[PDB]
Amino acid sequence: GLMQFTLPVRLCKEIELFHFDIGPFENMWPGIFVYMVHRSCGTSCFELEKLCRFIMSVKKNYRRVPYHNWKHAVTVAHCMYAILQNNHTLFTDLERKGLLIACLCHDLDHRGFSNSYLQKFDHPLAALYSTSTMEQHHFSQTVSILQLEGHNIFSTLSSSEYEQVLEIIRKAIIATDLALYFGNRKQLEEMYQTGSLNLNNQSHRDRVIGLMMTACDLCSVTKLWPVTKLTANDIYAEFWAEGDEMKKLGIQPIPMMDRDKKDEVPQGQLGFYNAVAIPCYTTLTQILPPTEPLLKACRDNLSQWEKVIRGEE
Ligand SMILES: Cn1cc(-c2ccccc2)nc1COc1ncc(C2CC2)nc1C(=O)N[C@H]1CCOC1
Ligand SMILES: [Mg+2]
Ligand SMILES: [Zn+2]
Repeated sequence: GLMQFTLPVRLCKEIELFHFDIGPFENMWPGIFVYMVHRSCGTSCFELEKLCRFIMSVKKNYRRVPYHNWKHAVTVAHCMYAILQNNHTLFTDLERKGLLIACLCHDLDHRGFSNSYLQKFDHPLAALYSTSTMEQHHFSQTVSILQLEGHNIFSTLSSSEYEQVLEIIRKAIIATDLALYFGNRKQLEEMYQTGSLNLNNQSHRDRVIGLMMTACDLCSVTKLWPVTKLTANDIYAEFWAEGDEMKKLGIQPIPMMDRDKKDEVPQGQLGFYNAVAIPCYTTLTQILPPTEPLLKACRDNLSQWEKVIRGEE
């Protein structure tokens, strides 16, 4: 109870910033996550014995794939931490409990393939879940791990609070389906501009949390350039593996996933920043002003990809 997690000074300071990199020492990521829960939620939110056991079962159920791995889980949870800390009073005790856990669990048992590849492969998961295939699986895996003996980190919640938190976590994890992002941002855009957005309306909160989840999930584009650039390699390593698999099914993959079209990556980053990232962080800043640093950092990396195209790097 009187046991706080502390970090080294540089991590203590840098962890509060949106652009924080959790570093290459895997064995520190659990301590980093617990540190964030304790400062975001309270030392009382979770029974430390159960939290630690939940974290290590979650870690175990992430795979050794190049991008959608344990490091991504913790990076995405750190971005959510940054948002919750910079927007203290806007979120319930239950939302702070659910969203950090949601973020850690959001890509559980990811195989490094898109929903599209599961469907064209005719993977069993694509029959069980017709849309947001991987995302419903990630939630299913979260509920599985929550029901392991000793793993129920929400045991102190009432029946109805327990259901509220598993419902926050489910919508939060479904929202990481980037196909659901576009519509969700347009609705939030229209709602903000007409002045109809209302954070006491539960369906409005849901949309806002969904946008945060997109924001944290894409947060690789909000890092300092050398981090963003090096993460790009891991991202394309999955994309190109999937393209390879598409070719094995007899299907020309989209260029994004075709390793024969590496040359076009810088232009592909531009599209993604303009079509997805910038709109995402723009709308998020409108709703949550203190998240502006994510927009600024995103715009900085757009400018850096523009420099790559111009042959200046
Ligand atoms: C869009 N596009 C298109 C070409 C592209 C490249 C070469 C030739 C042609 C096109 N390259 C890109 C770049 O795509 C990304 N770049 C960076 C990141 C960061 C946030 C994680 N995510 C994505 C991305 O698409 N993330 C989506 C899809 C899977 O999970 C969610
Ligand atoms: Mg995902
Ligand atoms: Zn993700």
